[PDB]
Amino acid sequence: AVKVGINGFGRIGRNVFRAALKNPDIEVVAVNDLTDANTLAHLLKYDSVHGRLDAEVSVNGNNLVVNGKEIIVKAERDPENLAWGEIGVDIVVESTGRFTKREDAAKHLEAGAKKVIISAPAKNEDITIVMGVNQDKYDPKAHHVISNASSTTNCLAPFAKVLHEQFGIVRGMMTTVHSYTNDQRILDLPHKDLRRARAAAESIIPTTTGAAKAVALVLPELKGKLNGMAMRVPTPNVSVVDLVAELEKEVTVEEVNAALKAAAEGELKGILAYSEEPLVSRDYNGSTVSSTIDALSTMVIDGKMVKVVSWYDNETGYSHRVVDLAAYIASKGL
Amino acid sequence: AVKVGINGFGRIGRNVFRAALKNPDIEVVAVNDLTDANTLAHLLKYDSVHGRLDAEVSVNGNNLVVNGKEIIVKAERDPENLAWGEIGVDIVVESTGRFTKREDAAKHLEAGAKKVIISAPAKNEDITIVMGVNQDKYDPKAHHVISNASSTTNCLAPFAKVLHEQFGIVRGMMTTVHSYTNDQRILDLPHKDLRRARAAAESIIPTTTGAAKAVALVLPELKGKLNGMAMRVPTPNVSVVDLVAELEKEVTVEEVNAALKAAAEGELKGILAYSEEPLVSRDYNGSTVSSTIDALSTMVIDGKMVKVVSWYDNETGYSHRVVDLAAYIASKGL
Amino acid sequence: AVKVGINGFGRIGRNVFRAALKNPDIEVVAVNDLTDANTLAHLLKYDSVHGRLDAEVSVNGNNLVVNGKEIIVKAERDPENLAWGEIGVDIVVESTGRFTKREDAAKHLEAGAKKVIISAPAKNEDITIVMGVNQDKYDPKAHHVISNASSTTNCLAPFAKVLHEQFGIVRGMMTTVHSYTNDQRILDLPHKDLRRARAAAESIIPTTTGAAKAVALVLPELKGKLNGMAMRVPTPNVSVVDLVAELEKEVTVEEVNAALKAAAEGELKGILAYSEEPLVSRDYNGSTVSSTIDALSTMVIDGKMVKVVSWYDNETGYSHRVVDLAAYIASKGL
Amino acid sequence: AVKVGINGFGRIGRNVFRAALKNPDIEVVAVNDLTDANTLAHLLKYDSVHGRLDAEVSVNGNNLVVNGKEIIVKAERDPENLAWGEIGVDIVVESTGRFTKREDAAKHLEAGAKKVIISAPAKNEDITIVMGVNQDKYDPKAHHVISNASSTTNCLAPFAKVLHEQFGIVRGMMTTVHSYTNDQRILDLPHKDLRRARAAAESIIPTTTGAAKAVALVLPELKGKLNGMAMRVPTPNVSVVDLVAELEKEVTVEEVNAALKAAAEGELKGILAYSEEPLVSRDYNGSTVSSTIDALSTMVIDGKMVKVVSWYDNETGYSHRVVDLAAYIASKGL
Ligand SMILES: NC(=O)c1ccc[n+]([C@@H]2O[C@H](COP(=O)([O-])OP(=O)(O)OC[C@H]3O[C@@H](n4cnc5c(N)ncnc54)[C@H](O)[C@@H]3O)[C@@H](O)[C@H]2O)c1
Ligand SMILES: NC(=O)c1ccc[n+]([C@@H]2O[C@H](COP(=O)([O-])OP(=O)(O)OC[C@H]3O[C@@H](n4cnc5c(N)ncnc54)[C@H](O)[C@@H]3O)[C@@H](O)[C@H]2O)c1
Ligand SMILES: NC(=O)c1ccc[n+]([C@@H]2O[C@H](COP(=O)([O-])OP(=O)(O)OC[C@H]3O[C@@H](n4cnc5c(N)ncnc54)[C@H](O)[C@@H]3O)[C@@H](O)[C@H]2O)c1
Ligand SMILES: NC(=O)c1ccc[n+]([C@@H]2O[C@H](COP(=O)([O-])OP(=O)(O)OC[C@H]3O[C@@H](n4cnc5c(N)ncnc54)[C@H](O)[C@@H]3O)[C@@H](O)[C@H]2O)c1
Repeated sequence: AVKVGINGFGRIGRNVFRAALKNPDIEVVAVNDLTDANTLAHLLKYDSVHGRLDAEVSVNGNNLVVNGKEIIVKAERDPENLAWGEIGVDIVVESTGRFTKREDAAKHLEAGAKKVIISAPAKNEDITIVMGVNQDKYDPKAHHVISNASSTTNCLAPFAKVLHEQFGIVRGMMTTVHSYTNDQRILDLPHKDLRRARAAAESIIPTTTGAAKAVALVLPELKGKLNGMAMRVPTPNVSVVDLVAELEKEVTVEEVNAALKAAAEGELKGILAYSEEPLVSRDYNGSTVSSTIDALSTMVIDGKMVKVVSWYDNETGYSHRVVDLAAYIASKGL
Repeated sequence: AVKVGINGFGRIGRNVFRAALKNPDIEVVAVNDLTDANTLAHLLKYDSVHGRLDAEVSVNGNNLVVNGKEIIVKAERDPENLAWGEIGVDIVVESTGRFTKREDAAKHLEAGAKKVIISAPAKNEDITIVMGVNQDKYDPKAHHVISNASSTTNCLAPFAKVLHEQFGIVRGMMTTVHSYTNDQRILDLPHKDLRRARAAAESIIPTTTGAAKAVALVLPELKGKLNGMAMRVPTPNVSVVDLVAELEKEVTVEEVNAALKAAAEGELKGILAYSEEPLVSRDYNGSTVSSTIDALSTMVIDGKMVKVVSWYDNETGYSHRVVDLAAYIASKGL
Repeated sequence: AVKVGINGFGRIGRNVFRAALKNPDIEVVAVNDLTDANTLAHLLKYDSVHGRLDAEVSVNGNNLVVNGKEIIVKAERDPENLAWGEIGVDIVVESTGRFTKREDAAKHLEAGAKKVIISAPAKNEDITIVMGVNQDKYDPKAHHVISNASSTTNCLAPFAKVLHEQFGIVRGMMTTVHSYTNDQRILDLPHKDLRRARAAAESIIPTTTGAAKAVALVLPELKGKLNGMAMRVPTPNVSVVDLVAELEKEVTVEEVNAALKAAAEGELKGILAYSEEPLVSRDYNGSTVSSTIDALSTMVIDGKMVKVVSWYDNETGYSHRVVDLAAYIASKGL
Repeated sequence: AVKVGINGFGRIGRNVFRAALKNPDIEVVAVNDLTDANTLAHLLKYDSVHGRLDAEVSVNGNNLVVNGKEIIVKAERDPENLAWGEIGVDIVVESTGRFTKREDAAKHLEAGAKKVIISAPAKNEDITIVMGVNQDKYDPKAHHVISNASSTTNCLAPFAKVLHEQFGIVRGMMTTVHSYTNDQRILDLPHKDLRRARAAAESIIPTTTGAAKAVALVLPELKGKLNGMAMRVPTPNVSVVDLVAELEKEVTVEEVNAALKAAAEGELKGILAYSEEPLVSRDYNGSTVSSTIDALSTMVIDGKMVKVVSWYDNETGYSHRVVDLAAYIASKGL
């Protein structure tokens, strides 16, 4: 139905493309990057993390062809030259990681697009949305540049919503043991973050994250109640959130998990998941939900301090949420 | 001075041997394992984690020779046949990981040894000691089988002591992002812990740990105040403790770090360290201290919740503490 | 059809089971290992290398239930106590790694089995077979303890066959950059092979291999003409054979690749495959063929020396060849 | 003595600096990259591969201060704006990776430099040199832009020299199982080489290499006789050359190894080394030689075909050869 365009056909760009294939309401008709159709086609066909694409892929002229459907391939470094309007693209997924500021993301709008979804925390966005938590705050009339937050926030926000509405959160701190990403470095190179400058596959790398505070963006009641950090480790994909929080009401482990399980089977079905299996990160590769509670890890002290651990395929979960948001926005009128 | 014997010449056994080379008060005269002198000599000479041994190594007869010093090599599976007494071994470092129960560890005593140091949490030990925290509780007259706890507890205990004596700990939870060890599995094999059964270098593996509760063994005041877990990740060595705790007194980040830094330069010098550099796990390989505070990671909410992150070379730090304990015990009289 | 038993439900054991699900001529009614049905069921369902098994898996008291069918679980360290005869098991896949010698493998026969397939190079086996190369040499009346060779031999033999019949091999040498396996070590531990004693996920590890020599067991004409080595590297699965050989007939790269391709689309279809894609090891995880030619790597000098590179999923290709062999052996009468 | 400048303070840049500290004939007075003195100082002090630099490192306003000496830090993306002449820099090590073509490298000369050492295979260089093989061909009056070849060529050339002079090489093919480098990608990203575009730490990655052909630049007699490929694997450093060659003279493994050993203890000492130890890649990290023969791997068939395996720390060996070359070039007059 709605024509979509992806700017930055990378880990998120391609994952989003695959998710879109499952939703007949959104049609990805064009992608943009900094290489040729040949290369983008080869990357989409063979993925080191998610395997071989289950569809026919070819190159026709200077474009891609997926299961007979033709996808326009652009290679414009400057978003202003994307002419999205010219080909009827209404929604643009900004996943280059270079245009998180509104002044840059808005270039897609000048190019003819109607809505822009920044696939990451943003700067001066009209609004930040986490599906299953605050999509209702989206306002078609004023929100044109939207942020889908980070995968980490998308994992924490949902169960943080549950703990707070069910038991009340006084304060809490989190740590996300996160798989390395392309923002890091192969072997000790310059980086604004002296931590991320170090060989990604050789160390446990502590780094700062705003995912905790960003939760306040979608859950205002929690402003100033959370903070945390990240630890990048030697895994190519799949991460996990570890939250330690002080609760108002007195509770037991069973209660906490019971609340989380009910929410996952209820109002958060498809967003929050609940597992009582003793699994590891590899088992969650391909997971489409935003957050799966590792129930066996639930822990409580004095009935006031709790530890909740949740899994998330940082590439997949988030990309599926991007498509949900794109469909949600389209259904609101363009 | 005191003759030492090492049972289980592995990651800890060999690391302990190297540490002993630096202390003229302890002399390691015999090691036992399940292989031949040739093999143990080759392992001691070339280490994948700590590099080539800086000393001359050879094999003479059925024994090892390190810088001209001869080390007896035994290959007795059953500790009772070690005849430590016959060669004058008074202290035995039990690092096979198979004899953590007192009934097994005591076999070294029947063999003629006077004291046994179990290099891990134990079962029914006469006492568990963490150097810099409770070595004063050691009683030469009644403590013959001693536990040096785990490397994780050795990392947490010291700064937990400081936070509690300085600000008072109501309760706290910790998570140790830990390098894989030989207790794990290369590729999905049977293991009592269905988590540790999974390919160690391919996933982030959540696992349970008693390091938090074990802190109570050396710091009785903290009984029932702590609990936590571990996450084994794809790194061959070096781990980090992440503690989230509720404090009694109201404090600031600067205060917390100031207290930790003073303790590291004071009463805990050589045990607790303090760093304000943005480093990663590889930078701590070879670290001899038990715990180095990553000050930049210190974080506080409402002046009541704090996050303290500390580094520890799980093999090296602990092994150096084993030698300290052996010397400490010897100085108490055998 | 013919009932099979798996002794050693490990990487090959469980992969052999997966393949058997697709082969109507064979049925797995029992497996034996050193643990409980709950551990094996958990391992069968969650695989760090091949993902979640696409089938119903549960535990029936003391047995496994896969897609309704009930699999009997044994835990006999001694093959002589398996009593295969009491459950009608005719063919036993010996994949423990401990019974590669006929004296030991033959115990399954004493236990009621009729044929034993050793999943690896063996000692004193009645015959060594490489599917697609010499299954014709199989003698139902004389061969009871059969070896399915190694996965490396299964990868090399098929195209070595093609090269020799088509151009004649004077002599050659190979190196297989092979993924690590459970025969190695996590962190420097005793091992008969001092190279394999070293941390598997940390180095490139040269180790000897008899795969090249073994080719002669299935292709007599190549006796004494081939030799090689292995290099274990930090990947969990998938390997590649690198053969450099002197040919009798003068050839060009195009002619060598054409012969390999024709053989793959002809007589060796399903056993040998041919690829002109610039792929990497991760791309062959799950591959069921025994050998896939990496055509872009084919090289020639003076029209006499050639380099042929072929990929292989050491777990899947081999495990499927084992099932193929079991079905073949059965079609000959037991 | 002669003042040197390093353009590109990366893996080779910083390793070249470490080696220069030990060479009295050369002094590094300035380095150029794309960041601030604080970033470079932090990278120089903490290395994920080679550990903490054993020296005093600090920042003096806008420059580096190593063991007292002050190093000027530049940040000019355009080599033409380096003004080496104004600071007396005579020799410049071009190790950015972006200026391997003479048209670009020659800019340093236009900037006041007298000689330029390109740390890699080059295009239109006045001459390519492999230390210990053909430095004699150097012409101070005609050669201004010199290439120090690749680390792979530096590893292969020295023993290829020995084999040819001693037995005569008819033809051969090599494969270098090489550690990943910064030229690769963290997670499937565009790259001219579709193989190198794939996650470096997740697969075995075949890639082309001109190292074998390049040998002819330093050993004319071997022109058109050698060829090969590379296989990038999941290790951060250290590589190994695997050469299979047809010899003119009939030989035994013992004679080949004896020749290699004699050459290592003779004319090629310090360049070529010989080892009879069963080591692994981690053992050669820090090795300063260009090539170390793994004698246990030497193999021969029909007394004519031989396989020689040699190790090399692609970062350290090469970087030291660069310093050696710089000192040599200087001893010839600038
Ligand atoms: N990787 C994760 O787990 C994850 C999860 C959620 C959100 N994100 C966010 O999504 C964004 C992209 O992340 P990624 O991991 O996919 O990165 P990536 O580096 O893998 O992909 C980025 C793609 O954008 C292209 N690109 C860069 N500049 C371009 C330009 N100017 N014009 C057009 N194309 C250009 C690159 O060629 C590349 O293919 C970031 O903002 C990041 O923080 C990442
Ligand atoms: N690895 C760490 O980071 C770490 C840190 C602190 C404490 N520990 C503890 O120390 C112990 C050993 O750990 P490791 O990592 O060195 O293990 P390891 O497996 O590397 O070494 C154990 C050694 O003991 C030998 N051994 C086993 N059974 C034997 C027997 N019956 N008799 C004689 N020798 C035998 C093995 O051959 C091996 O060399 C464990 O209890 C463990 O929990 C480990
Ligand atoms: N992994 C590969 O790439 C590969 C490929 C081809 C052939 N092989 C061969 O197959 C065999 C097994 O290899 P793997 O990788 O599956 O090993 P593995 O260690 O993963 O599996 C072996 C299984 O056998 C069990 N076992 C051990 N002793 C036992 C006993 N006495 N009785 C019953 N069960 C016992 C273990 O518990 C384990 O689950 C070896 O001979 C090996 O060389 C391995
Ligand atoms: N890494 C090895 O194993 C190895 C061995 C031998 C030769 N080499 C060669 O040496 C060169 C560099 O390799 P590396 O591994 O050190 O790479 P690297 O990426 O680690 O280092 C390159 C450095 O150059 C800097 N740089 C890039 N453009 C610049 C510019 N225009 N001006 C100034 N600085 C700039 C980067 O910031 C970086 O720090 C390559 O040509 C490579 O082929 C690498």
